[PDB]
Amino acid sequence: MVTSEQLLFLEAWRAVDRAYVDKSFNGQSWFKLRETYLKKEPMDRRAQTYDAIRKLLAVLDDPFTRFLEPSRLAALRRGTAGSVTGVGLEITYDGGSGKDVVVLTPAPGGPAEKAGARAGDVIVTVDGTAVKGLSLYDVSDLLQGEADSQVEVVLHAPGAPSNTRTLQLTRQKVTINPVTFTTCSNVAAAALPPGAAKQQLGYVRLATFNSNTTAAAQQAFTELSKQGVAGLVLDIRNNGGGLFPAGVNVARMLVDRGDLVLIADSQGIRDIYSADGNSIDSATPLVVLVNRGTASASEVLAGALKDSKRGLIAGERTFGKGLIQTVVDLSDGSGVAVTVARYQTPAGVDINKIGVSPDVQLDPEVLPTDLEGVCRVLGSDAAPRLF
Repeated sequence: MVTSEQLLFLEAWRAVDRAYVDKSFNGQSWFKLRETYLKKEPMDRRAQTYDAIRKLLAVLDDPFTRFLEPSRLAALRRGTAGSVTGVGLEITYDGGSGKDVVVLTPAPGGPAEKAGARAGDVIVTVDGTAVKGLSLYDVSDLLQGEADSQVEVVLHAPGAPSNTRTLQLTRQKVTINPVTFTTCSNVAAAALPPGAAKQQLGYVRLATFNSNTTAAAQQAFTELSKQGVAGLVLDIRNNGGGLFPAGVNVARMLVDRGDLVLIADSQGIRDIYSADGNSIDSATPLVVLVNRGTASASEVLAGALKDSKRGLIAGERTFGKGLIQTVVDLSDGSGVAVTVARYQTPAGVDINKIGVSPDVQLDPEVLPTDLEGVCRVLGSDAAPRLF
């Protein structure tokens, strides 16, 4: 009893049937839905088939698992770093039923940031258009405009739905500097590891994972190692993640041996990344600063450092953003955006759920990120007890 529509619809259910990270399918029977859908859903034109697929998708309750019509799967292939400007915002969906779009993290030194926008903030409206239930690609499309434009954005601090802040922001192309680093001298007793033969700390700010990150980090650890600093301070607060291989890369710069990250699903581990025995410094004491703005590849890195005992985790519990998606192409040029995998720390911890918890519960905001500032605080009498 075959149709062109049914076939397409089945490709879409299959993709999912076969790739979805959770084989309990939001506790639905994926196979029975198939039946139900072929039976009760109108698939007389492709448009209708598209709708049924969409419907089908939503039962899952995974905002990252979405259908892509051929236009977006074009528009989406590569290209938005270009002549397209935004407001230094990095967005994602909320905690439980995350209908909500939140600021993952605001681009450091970005117009949104320099305006009061913080990690955890809920995005209420962009230009008057509510954003709940909306795609990220869609939301980005509202955020995006051109150079010199403006856009008003209304947020609210998490849990404070009334606590509403409106932000009129000026569109600017925002490059995030991957890394910053310095040596801090005359560091205060309280912030120095226990065995410190020298009142120096190497501080490294690692703000994002990108194409430049690896080279910039190699630089920092190299130089700092040379300086013979007493301890290391890796600050990955408010760092959304980004390039995963860059995360491994840095992890392999500090960890000489051991697993770093596990990639798993419903069914068990799919992949594993381990150290290569090539670190830069596997020996200087290291404290890693994190906060709730630490996500994804930055959390992978946190868990690697932690589970390896390479370093202490200081600050506050990270994002809990551990899902990996992908796009499965349909025969007619459309696509299915699906979560196919999840990150786990070497110890078996599920990133997505739990997040990476600190060893040294600290008051995360203690340190600034600007260099001068950072050393001062560290040289202060009130310096934080990092280790």
